[PDB]
Amino acid sequence: VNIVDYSDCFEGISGGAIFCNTKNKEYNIYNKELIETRRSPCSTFKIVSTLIGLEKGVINSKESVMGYDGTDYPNKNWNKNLSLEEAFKESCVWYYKKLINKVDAKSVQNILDDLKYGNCDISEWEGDLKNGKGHLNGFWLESSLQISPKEQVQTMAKIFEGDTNFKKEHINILRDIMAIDVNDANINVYGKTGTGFDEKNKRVDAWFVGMLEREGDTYYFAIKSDDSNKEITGPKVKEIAINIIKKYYS
Repeated sequence: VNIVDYSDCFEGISGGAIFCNTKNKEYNIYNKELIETRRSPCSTFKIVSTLIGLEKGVINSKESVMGYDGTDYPNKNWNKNLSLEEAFKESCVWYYKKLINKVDAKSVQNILDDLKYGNCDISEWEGDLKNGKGHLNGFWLESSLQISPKEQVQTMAKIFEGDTNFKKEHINILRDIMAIDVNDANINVYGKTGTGFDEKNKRVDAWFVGMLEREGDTYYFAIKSDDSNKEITGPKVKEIAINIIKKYYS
């Protein structure tokens, strides 16, 4: 466990990072207090909800659709019968809400328990209704479910090292749709952004969680900001993540 200083890559934004290589057991932690603090996963939960949907047969491949019903949304790309791959990359809330509402709560509880997914608290199934957004809400979006960046990395490692009961076929679908282009062919990077605002504490929950493959070595990582500046989003934290990978993990 090495405490490290990635602050140069954060360009003044408050946050932390954790990278874990489970082969040579090298934990690199920037801002240990924050890395151990549970927060809403926001859309990083789509990593797990995709696997839940595949395991339960709600979806079956990266092409699978969820029966778009014509509802009007301000994001162009939500207004179509999008595939799993596109809904994951667009972070399309209606697709994933419809997916998860086909699954019984006990099945989800037991999967989260098996994964040790933070507090595993799905008690507020419908989510943070006081924000007025109605059905565009759920337990994973600034609501009851909370997970620390360290626990995110431990969950990622368990899934992608093959240490869960999820089918290998389903793990590979997730790897496919998580792959990101970083303009460096010598590393493979996979991940998912998440964006929320913690109204109680007036801080963002801005996430990028995933893994890095570089010549035999694999690092599982979680980058997280808790800045008070509302402009700090998941996509901004992903930029920070990519700069850390290029500086320190090349």
